[PDB]
Amino acid sequence: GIHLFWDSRVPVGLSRPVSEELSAVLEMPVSRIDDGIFPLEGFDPVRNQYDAVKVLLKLDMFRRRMPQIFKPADMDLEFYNKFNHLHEKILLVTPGDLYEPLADFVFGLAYPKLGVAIVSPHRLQNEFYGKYADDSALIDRIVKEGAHEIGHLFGLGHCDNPGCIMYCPRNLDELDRKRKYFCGKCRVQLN
Ligand SMILES: [Fe+3]
Ligand SMILES: [Zn+2]
Repeated sequence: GIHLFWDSRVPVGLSRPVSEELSAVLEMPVSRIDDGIFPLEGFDPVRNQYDAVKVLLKLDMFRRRMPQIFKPADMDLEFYNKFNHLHEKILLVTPGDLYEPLADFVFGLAYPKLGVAIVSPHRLQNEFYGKYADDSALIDRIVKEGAHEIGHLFGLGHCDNPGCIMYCPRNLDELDRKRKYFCGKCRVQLN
């Protein structure tokens, strides 16, 4: 299953549309959790950013500890304990600004081996750039970078086609040029 864990500090009114467009572009059912925060880990005071690798490990631990949330009713509890990362993929939508060791920042990150991914609207929001709110733009961006990260969870790498969801954006302008679209090469792999 695919679970959108929407940190409620991100405007929860955007939750449902993001969930529905993620589901359409992935062509897969996506369940929405948007009634709670996910306190982040691995904060770096000099950077003023959070280590996304640590958050992702914490996310796996949370899933394993929370059968009552993520385990399908028809799934044995012991099977879930061993295999939750194969079956219940999670995308965390967090307000925190993210980095990884090799990068000044990231819009998101995936840990394919543990079936967990993360996207941060912190640099996707118009407001980060001193521009007025634009809910549709923010939905567009989260969907595109969210489907990207989730694609990784299914084994896809970065794509060369700049309009494809799997393309890796260097900046916000490149991200906005991506379309809600998996190219031919990527759809075959994703299937
Ligand atoms: Fe592609
Ligand atoms: Zn990527």
